[PDB]
Amino acid sequence: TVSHEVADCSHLKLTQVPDDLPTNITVLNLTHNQLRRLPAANFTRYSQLTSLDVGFNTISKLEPELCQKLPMLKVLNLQHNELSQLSDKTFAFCTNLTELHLMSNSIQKIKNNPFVKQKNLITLDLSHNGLSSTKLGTQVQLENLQELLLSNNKIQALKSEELDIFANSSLKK
RNA sequence: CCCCCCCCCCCCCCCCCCCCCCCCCCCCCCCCCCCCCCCCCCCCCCCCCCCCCCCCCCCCCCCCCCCCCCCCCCCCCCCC
Ligand SMILES: *[C@@H]1O[C@H](CO)[C@@H](O[C@@H]2O[C@H](CO)[C@@H](O)[C@H](O)[C@H]2NC(C)=O)[C@H](O)[C@H]1NC(C)=O
Ligand SMILES: *[C@@H]1O[C@H](CO)[C@@H](O)[C@H](O)[C@H]1NC(C)=O
Repeated sequence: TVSHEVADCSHLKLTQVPDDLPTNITVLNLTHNQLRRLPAANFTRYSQLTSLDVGFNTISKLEPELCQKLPMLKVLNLQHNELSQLSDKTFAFCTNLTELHLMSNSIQKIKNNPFVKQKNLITLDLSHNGLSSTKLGTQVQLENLQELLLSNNKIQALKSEELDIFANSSLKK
């Protein structure tokens, strides 16, 4: 796992997050591994991560406290996992996120408000899920959102109310 | 009891590209052989023509000699 300013762990057969890395590491790439979970305790040492690419692993669920240990996290990639369920507290503490990638997670539906808390989010990706609607919330949030990816889902119609949460959003894509 | 999503490794097949290796064809150059045409040099051959030399033949010319025939002239002697 060679790392001078960015840490990469691609195809390293890793099952748990390594605990021997420089403290000032800002980028942690853990793609194509066997990470079952991402406990917050394993990320206590890393308090300066900006981008955490954990996609192409076997994560089934996360914990909100993980975002507590990463106050400066900007890019969070959860591509190709099985996080089929989300909660309103899942992304509450991740208030400085810019990119949130959730492609190919077999998510079936969005319940109440998983993205209300974050306000600086720029792009939200939800492609290759089982979503049958564009409903992502109830109130108006995602003020600064510019890109919304909803490709390869089960959406069959577009309704005005389902998009009402983007009243103050200038969707560039 | 039953699905789906990731990881490594092993493959199979179809394309692309790069390697050596070889084949066939072609090009460039050189060499060799053969054929055709042409030039140059030297030694000759045959024929024709011109000239020259030697020898010979025939004819003719000039001169000379010999013989024959013919003519003229001189001496001398007889006959009637
Ligand atoms: C973390 O590393 C992975 C693997 O290198 C990156 O994912 C993809 O890697 C493949 C193979 O090198 C590339 O062909 C893709 O282009 C990469 N994806 C993208 C979106 O470029 C992954 O991007 C890395 N993550 C970060 C945050 O750098
Ligand atoms: C955000 O949306 C609300 C409700 O529509 C509106 O009152 C408010 O003016 C919007 N904000 C901006 C900056 O336009």
